[PDB]
Amino acid sequence: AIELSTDLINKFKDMNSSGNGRFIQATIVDETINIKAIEQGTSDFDADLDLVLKYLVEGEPSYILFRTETRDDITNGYKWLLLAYIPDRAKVRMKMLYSSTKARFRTTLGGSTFLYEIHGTVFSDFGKSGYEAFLRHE
Amino acid sequence: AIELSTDLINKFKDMNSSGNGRFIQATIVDETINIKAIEQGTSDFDADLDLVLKYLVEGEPSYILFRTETRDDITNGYKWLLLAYIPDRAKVRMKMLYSSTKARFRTTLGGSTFLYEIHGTVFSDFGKSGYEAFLRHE
Repeated sequence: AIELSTDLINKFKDMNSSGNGRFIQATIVDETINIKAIEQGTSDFDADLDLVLKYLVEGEPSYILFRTETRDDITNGYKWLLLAYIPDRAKVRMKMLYSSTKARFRTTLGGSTFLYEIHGTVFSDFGKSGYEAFLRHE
Repeated sequence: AIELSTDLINKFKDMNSSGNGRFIQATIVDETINIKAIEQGTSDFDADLDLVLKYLVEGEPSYILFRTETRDDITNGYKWLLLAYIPDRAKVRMKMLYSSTKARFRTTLGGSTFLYEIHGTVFSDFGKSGYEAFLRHE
């Protein structure tokens, strides 16, 4: 199966333990999930949700590991959101690979890590508006 | 929670109401944010941004509450910058403490206080050149 890259695990654990950034965008490259981009963000979780919209590329699946304001006692870090942008027009092989590989985050980083896993197919499924819409139906 | 010291609150409110002084450097000691240093500065906001580089200590996290010349109608005072110097070589515990505590300033001093929150990890993220770099990235 596709595994998280060592670099992605290291950067995640660093951001989780240090609280010193907001999100990591990752894509499947070669045999691994690799860092695509890192957003420092701010102390404002709500404002930072909208920064995701600047990193998504229409029609290209990507993951965003988005740090919440809730601490995780188990890891002495934070709870996260797993945002999976898997647009419907992506080829079936790529949609199946991104959909099936979602589970690798909790298995690799720990079951306490993710408060929510949010599957979206359009940019408007994300940002602050998209998050509030997800919460209304979770 | 981590709370601002009474001395820090009072000095901030005095500088906000009088315009007497340019910035306060603050550090977290016990569970309190304390004054580390005060810079009187000048009438030149732009030039005074470089004075921050004289107070940062390489590898030691600190905050700078930096008074702008922009009016805050809400407080009959000024808009401020929250500069957070959180270098990567700081202990994970200290990076987490300084990262997680950023929001305490707006919560305590008032939501209208800060024009911008600027996170940096190296001296070149600050000064006049670092502020211009922040503004250019918007």
